[PDB]
Amino acid sequence: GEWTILERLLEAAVQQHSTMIGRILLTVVVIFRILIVAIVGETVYDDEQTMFVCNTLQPGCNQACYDRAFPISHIRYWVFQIIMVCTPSLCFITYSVHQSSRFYIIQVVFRNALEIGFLVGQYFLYGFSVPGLYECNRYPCIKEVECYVSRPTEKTVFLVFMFAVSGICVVLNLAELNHLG
Amino acid sequence: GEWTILERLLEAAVQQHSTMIGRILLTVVVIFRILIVAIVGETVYDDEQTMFVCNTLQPGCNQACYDRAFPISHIRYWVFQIIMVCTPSLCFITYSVHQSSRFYIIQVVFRNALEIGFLVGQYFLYGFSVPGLYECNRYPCIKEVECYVSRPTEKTVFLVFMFAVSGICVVLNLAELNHLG
Amino acid sequence: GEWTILERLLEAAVQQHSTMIGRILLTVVVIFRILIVAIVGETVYDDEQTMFVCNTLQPGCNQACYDRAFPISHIRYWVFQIIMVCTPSLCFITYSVHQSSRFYIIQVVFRNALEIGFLVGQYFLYGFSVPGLYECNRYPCIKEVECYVSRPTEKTVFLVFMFAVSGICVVLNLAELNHLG
Amino acid sequence: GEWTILERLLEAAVQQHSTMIGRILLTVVVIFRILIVAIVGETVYDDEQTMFVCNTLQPGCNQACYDRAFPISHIRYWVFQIIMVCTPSLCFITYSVHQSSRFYIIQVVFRNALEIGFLVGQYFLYGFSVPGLYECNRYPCIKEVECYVSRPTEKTVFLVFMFAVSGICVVLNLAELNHLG
Amino acid sequence: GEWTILERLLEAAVQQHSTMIGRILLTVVVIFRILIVAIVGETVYDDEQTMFVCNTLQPGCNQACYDRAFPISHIRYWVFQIIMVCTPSLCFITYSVHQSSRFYIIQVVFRNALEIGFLVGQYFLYGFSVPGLYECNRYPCIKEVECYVSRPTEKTVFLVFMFAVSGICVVLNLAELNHLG
Amino acid sequence: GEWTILERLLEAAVQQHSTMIGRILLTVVVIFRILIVAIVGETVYDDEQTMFVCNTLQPGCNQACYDRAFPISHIRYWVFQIIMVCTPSLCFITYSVHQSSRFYIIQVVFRNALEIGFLVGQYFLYGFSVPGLYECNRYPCIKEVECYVSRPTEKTVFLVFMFAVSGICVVLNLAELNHLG
Amino acid sequence: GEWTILERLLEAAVQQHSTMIGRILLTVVVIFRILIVAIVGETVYDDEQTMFVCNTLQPGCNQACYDRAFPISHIRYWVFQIIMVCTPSLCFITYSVHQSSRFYIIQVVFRNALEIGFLVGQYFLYGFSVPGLYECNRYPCIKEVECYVSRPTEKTVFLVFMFAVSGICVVLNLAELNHLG
Amino acid sequence: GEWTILERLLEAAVQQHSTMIGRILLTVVVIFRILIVAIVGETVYDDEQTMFVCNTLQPGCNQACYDRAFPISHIRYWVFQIIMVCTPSLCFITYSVHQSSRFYIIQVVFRNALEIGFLVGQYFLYGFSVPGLYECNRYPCIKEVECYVSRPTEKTVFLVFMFAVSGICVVLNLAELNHLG
Amino acid sequence: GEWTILERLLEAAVQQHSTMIGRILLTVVVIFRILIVAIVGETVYDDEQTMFVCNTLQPGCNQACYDRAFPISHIRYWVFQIIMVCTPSLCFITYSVHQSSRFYIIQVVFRNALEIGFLVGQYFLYGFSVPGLYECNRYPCIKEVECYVSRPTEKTVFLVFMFAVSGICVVLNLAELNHLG
Amino acid sequence: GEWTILERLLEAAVQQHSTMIGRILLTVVVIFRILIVAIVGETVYDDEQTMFVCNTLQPGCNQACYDRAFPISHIRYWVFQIIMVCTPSLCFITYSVHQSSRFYIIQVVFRNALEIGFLVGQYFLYGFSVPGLYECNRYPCIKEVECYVSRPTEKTVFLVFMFAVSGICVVLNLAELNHLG
Amino acid sequence: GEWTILERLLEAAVQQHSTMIGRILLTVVVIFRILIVAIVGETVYDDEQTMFVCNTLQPGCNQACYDRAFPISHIRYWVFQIIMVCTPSLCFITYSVHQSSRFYIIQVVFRNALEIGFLVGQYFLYGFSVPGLYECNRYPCIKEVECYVSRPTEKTVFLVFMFAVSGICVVLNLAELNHLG
Repeated sequence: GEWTILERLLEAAVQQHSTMIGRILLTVVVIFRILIVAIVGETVYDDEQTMFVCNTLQPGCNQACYDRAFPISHIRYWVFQIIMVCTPSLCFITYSVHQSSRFYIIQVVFRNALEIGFLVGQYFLYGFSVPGLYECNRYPCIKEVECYVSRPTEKTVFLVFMFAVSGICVVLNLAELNHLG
Repeated sequence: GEWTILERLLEAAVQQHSTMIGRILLTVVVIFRILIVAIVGETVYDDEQTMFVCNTLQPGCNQACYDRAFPISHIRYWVFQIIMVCTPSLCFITYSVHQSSRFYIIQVVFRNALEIGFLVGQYFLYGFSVPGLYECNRYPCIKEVECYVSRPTEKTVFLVFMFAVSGICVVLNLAELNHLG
Repeated sequence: GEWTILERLLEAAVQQHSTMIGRILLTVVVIFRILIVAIVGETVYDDEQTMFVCNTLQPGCNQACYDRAFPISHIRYWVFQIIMVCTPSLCFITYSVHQSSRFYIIQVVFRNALEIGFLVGQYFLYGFSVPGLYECNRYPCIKEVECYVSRPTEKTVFLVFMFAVSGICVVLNLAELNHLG
Repeated sequence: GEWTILERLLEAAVQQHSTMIGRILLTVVVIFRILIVAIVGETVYDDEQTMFVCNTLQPGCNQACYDRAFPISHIRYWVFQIIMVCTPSLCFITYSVHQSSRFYIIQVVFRNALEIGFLVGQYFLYGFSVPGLYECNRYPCIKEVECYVSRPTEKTVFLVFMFAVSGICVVLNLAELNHLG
Repeated sequence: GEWTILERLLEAAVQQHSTMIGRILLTVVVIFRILIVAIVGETVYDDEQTMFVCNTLQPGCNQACYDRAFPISHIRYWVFQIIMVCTPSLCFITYSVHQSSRFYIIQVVFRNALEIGFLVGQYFLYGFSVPGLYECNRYPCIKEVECYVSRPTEKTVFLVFMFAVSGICVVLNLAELNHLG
Repeated sequence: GEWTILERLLEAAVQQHSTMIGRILLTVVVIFRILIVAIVGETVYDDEQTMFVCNTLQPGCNQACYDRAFPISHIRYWVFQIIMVCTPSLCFITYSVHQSSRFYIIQVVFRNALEIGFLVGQYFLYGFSVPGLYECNRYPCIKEVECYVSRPTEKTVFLVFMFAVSGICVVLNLAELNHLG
Repeated sequence: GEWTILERLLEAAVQQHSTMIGRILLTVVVIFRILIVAIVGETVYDDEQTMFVCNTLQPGCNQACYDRAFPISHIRYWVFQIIMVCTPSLCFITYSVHQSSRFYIIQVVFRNALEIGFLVGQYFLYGFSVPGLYECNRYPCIKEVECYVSRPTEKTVFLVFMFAVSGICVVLNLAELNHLG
Repeated sequence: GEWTILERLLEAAVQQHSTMIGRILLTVVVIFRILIVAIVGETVYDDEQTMFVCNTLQPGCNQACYDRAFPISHIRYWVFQIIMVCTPSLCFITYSVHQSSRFYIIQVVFRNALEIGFLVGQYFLYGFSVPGLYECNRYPCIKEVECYVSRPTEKTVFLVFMFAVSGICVVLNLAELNHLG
Repeated sequence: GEWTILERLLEAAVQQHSTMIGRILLTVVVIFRILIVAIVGETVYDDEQTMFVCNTLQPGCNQACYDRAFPISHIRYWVFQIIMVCTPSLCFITYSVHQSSRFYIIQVVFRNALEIGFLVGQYFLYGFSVPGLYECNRYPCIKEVECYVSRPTEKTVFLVFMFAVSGICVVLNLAELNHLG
Repeated sequence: GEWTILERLLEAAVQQHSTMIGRILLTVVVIFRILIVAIVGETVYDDEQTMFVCNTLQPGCNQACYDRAFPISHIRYWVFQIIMVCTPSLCFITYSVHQSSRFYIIQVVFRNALEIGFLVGQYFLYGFSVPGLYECNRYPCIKEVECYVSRPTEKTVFLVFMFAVSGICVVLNLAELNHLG
Repeated sequence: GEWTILERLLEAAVQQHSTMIGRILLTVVVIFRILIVAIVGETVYDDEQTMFVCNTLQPGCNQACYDRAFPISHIRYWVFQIIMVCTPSLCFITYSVHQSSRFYIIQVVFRNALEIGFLVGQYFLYGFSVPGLYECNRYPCIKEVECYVSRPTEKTVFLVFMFAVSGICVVLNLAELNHLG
């Protein structure tokens, strides 16, 4: 979508005083999250429902089994996570005009809570792999039927990579949280 | 669409004197509404009519039942709401060149009325969930037929999130309205 | 399309002296016409001919009945109207370099004539609603056949909204015309 | 396509001394040609071959009859004409750095020749209307078959409008040519 | 694609001292190559494989005969040629920071070699016309089958135009090469 | 995708002191990798799964055999490689604000390791050619079936070109590594 | 069907005393009616509903329009007529065992009434020709549609032939009725 | 089927002494029942399930609604009735070899009971007409659907004719029953 | 059909006194006409309309062009001819019971007239060959279309054979007519 | 099939001395078994596999589930039973020519054993009803699928009727077996 | 077809005096030709054109290639041969009534000529095998295409068997011809 609005909002939010860990965390967020989702990830999840098939003759069973197997797309969860993680750093724009280190501590606390919450939610929603087969027993499908997934190896690679990057950002958040004391 | 024109119009409209509540409300509007609709929401409602199916052989029944089940798309209602809510803040551009706190009070009154109107209209148009089945008895369909919806869980998540954000902005509007007295 | 070229052309054309009514009219044109057509209206008329169906087996009858029912799309009529209405305000760029209130009066007269002409043409071309059924008796169709329309409720809402906005701009044009005398 | 490169090239080419007729001609070219082709015309010719059908069972006859009926699309002829017409005004950029009214006369002569050539070529290639039926007797089609066209009324409106605008620019070119003597 | 990055790279590479022939060559390259490929040529080759058909029932024969008839698309060959031709002029950016007429001679020699190489390669790859029929005897097709091409007249016009423009740039390159001696 | 964000990030990262080999390497990376992937390569891999066919009647065998034959698309591997290779040069932005030749040596070591790793991984993932046939024995396919690939000659040309460019950048990296000693 | 049962029933019913006209009538009935219907007519009306088509997409309209156009098949009307006409001659078997010229007169009266009734009914049911087109406005068909008939020339020949034979048998019946007085 | 076996069985069963009413009843049974069912009725009910259609996409709903609308075919009910009615007259063959008017009375009583039972059962199973539409709400059909019948006018004619013939045979049976006393 | 009824009718009609030519003619009629039509010819014309195809998409054009190309099937014309030719020999059954050489002369005259009439009608209806292509310009077909015939070589062989046999029977009829004088 | 050969074989086998029970049993066998199977039952089981459908996309699953649900057709089991039951009565033809009450006792014993064996086998093979749904888990079907049966009510009526008739013949066989002692 | 008419004609033609070789030849003709063609051969050639397929998309190419590969069906050639071979033995019926060993010699000469002619014609028409593939280059087929045959092994067995039987009958005919001298 419109990633340049977020770019220009983030350029005015990086004028805040930050520590070494905070700048390393912003570098990891800018490179390993925004550039990869905004360039590479969009096209992978383009034909997810078009190339999703089930072995049946029942109308409406493809929609039911696709919605049951993929309640939320990976790419939209990652975009929402990117937006939510950068919110505490975007509240500096609002806070600066109010004055024209307590805020920094509050930002660190909120950022750690968001990073851990999203990492745990990513583990519970998806897991670690995307298999190539699905078993569906949802109405209007008759008993259990079998369905086939589009590009499962290339979505397992994104899941593993994203989980690794989120774990890195969680470690840096806890490092800075310990640094403040 | 062309969100950068709205961005440049909003950059020239935030030069007005504002209170703390007004800046918190603008931050919530910029982050939780514009960035999410302009980046995430567009692709969700892309194959809404393509992946909408009904169990019939009657030509024209898909068009009738899709138009009866989704009179207006969620994404267009939200974009229209975003445009209408920011209108009182966009009338500052016109008002400033006229002079080259009564206006602020009028803006607050109009903004509260718009936020409450859109929140109530969102409740009456859609509700709180998007089910995965629809029952249709509209011409040219013969008696009642059953139709299936595309991505219902992922549209229920957007409805609930948008309702929560609109309720937050309504609370901030009433807070500032009480603040003025 | 390329709406930023029109934005940059309109930024250099709003440097002209204007009255209160002229600035209110420019605000209505910028917000209620350009931002809505350039963001919301494009996707509504995307599958107009793809999701247009007729109850027949005759090749070429869909093309004939779609062209007979929708001679010109609504969105292109509105874009052309937007371009034509802003032409008198775009002739200021050409007129300013010539000198390096008669022009203002001529602009007001032409703008009123264009606004009234387009409003009447919109009434005669389309009407007030888009029905969900069409009756077609055009070659190569055999006698009369029935055809079904895509998203009729959501195109009736745009027609009614656009007619209301055009009536507002006509009232403001006649207000300024009376103001000059 | 990339219309902003042409916009930035044309901003550096309008720094040349020009007469009243030359500025009126540039205004007509900028508004009635570039803004309409770059915004409105692209989507009209999008499903020209997808929604082109013939009444036959012969493979390859649709491709043959579409290529015989529309050798070159209208939109590409107009874009090429726009590029070629503005070339003499784009040679000022090259000529200015050479010096760091003979050129103006040469430009006027070439511009008149190009405008008349393109107007006559548009008359011979297309005509004045786009009919809704076509008769085809090209291999691999068996004898003569009948084919149906997509959006013929809306392409007749563009042809008539473009011919009117090109005639206006030809009249202004001959006016300036007579003015120089 | 992203033609504005190439535009901004070329704006910083035209600050080099150049002769009259070198500026005429840059004008021909900018207008007759970049503006035409980046605006007009992209849509012509959009449905090249979708609207390519063969008269057979064998699965996989369309892919084999399309790959045998069009090993590389015209538009990608032209884009690669545009990028490669402008490389010697893009090495000025790297060379200028090194110093903070031998280079000019080396650039002219390399540019002439590239222009002649691409012109000869275009002659050997494609020829002068795109016919509307193809004869294919490639596996998995059974013996020889016949295939039909999409928009052959409109691709013959581009081939002839591009060959003419490349011949013009070759003549200007040899003119400057003779000028240096 | 959004290549202009990477362009603006790379403009602020080329302000570092560099040697002759480092500037030649940056020129090769900017021209032969970024401009080609961001302009030419995107459209080649657009219909890779749509135009992938197998000779069977089994539902779900196309998805299984496409995922087994192309675990990761070439274009996404190249984009990821481009992002990862430029990371050491993007850590200069973070390092510069820390101070407001050891870093240069560390950057060279990491850049050499990344270039060699990606070149070897490209050899093991893909090879040197893309054949036009595939043999598949993956569930749900019955025993072994044969599948056909889309545009194999035009993807072999990209593989060979990309391998040549990566070998050039590896040679320049080892040249600079030897230069430092 | 089982025509040999009727043959053996008719062999035992021709043992009655008869006049010259009665034997000529039995010869015409045996040859021109039974042998033609039982050998030639069965295959003509075999694909009457299979090869009956209408120009519509409405399910169930073929059944409605075939039943409206051909309420009773010609061949079954003729077989029923053959059975009914020979009934008075088959009542001799029952009457002969009762005795083990009044009956003959009663038979002649009944046979004349049956022959005239069937000839008039054949005129009112069918007419004189079977056209090749039909116009249908029966539910579930939408307004009027057009339908096409199978073998109309070959069913017109049977209608004309059967009407001629029935008129011959009516003339012979009235000849014998006058003969008795 | 094999009607000649029944013919030869009935030839050996008509050697019994009979009254006038019994011979008139045998004549009505032989002519109006056996000859019509064995010649005319077989082909009418040939495509009853092939030309039975319902307006749905559900597999198995045609079988369910055809079995619910026509539990037993008319032609098989009539053949079974013909076989059962002639059984008392076929018990004479068995009774005659036993001896090598009490039996006649028992036969008359049983024949009257069978004729009345079959006439009442025909009224309760079918009725008096075969409509051209059916409403079905049987599993697996979703709610109620509408189905269309093949040749309804020509099956109404057979029902009415068969009911008239059965009423005639019932009147003759009661006449003979009264005759015996 | 029921050829055994005609066999048993012909066994009782060959008891008439006949000459040598009359017995040779009856032998040719029995062998070369009845045995070939009743055994071989029925299956040839079984899929005449099922395997008749035309190159069009127009509903109802197959029925129109089949009825125009084959107004009456060959096999039914031959069966009717066989029945009509043997009628004078079947009038002996009726004439013999009347008496319980003038008749023979009348029979010969009528038989000669029938044989010559049918031979000439066969020449005018069909000709001498059945081609494999047909050109049709009958409604609802659009202009002229081309249609393909089923088993044309095997129907040309029957036409030539039947014409030869009919010419033989005509020569024998004229031989006997001359013999009588 | 050829039921007249069995009729003529049974006419020469009923010349044996028999008791009252044996003649009643032969009457029940001739009427309630042979006439019903040879006339009525053949057409019921004609489209058993054509109108058998399953809800799947797997090739070969219809054949597997039809063979699993109906291992042997009812009509062929009944025909085989009819042939086997009448064998002891057909051994009289062979035994009579050998001589040109011990045999009668042996025949009764064998006939009782066959009747009881077939009745028990009919109970174990089929049961008492034919349901309208079937559940299938046979290869190549994926897990369990559901299949639909053709004419289940009309096959339940035949099963119940045949079981009743076979029970009657078993009672008569045991009556005669007790009679002999 | 009607083989019983030929049976009854042959029963009245075997009353002629014959030698040992003539009776052995009649036994071979009756058993190895008539019983096999009239029982076994009819069903083999039932789906010859239905199960004949070609690898093309051209309408009408199946009819052309089937008629070119099988100009006359095997079964009809054999039936015609059977009828023609038995003609000399059927002329005895006509010759016997003329008298109420010269004829026998003439019959033997004609029978030998017919047997040898048909055997040679069978060799030239068909050959010795029926292959499973066919190569067709007949209009409307494009160049050469490949077609597949139904039941080729089972038609090769009939060809070889029929050729062996015809050779046996030719040897017996020459044996009797030599016997007469």
